[PDB]
Amino acid sequence: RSLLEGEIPFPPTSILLLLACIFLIKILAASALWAAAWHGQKPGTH
Repeated sequence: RSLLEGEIPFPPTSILLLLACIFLIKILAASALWAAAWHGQKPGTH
């Protein structure tokens, strides 16, 4: 008896997913650039 799993989500939803995406890429990107620069910006060793 777990009716909580058989209920449909309210028809609104998709816009919420878009908000998640903006949060996601914003983190994964900013952290990465901050790292490589913090060691050396534009490293040489060509």
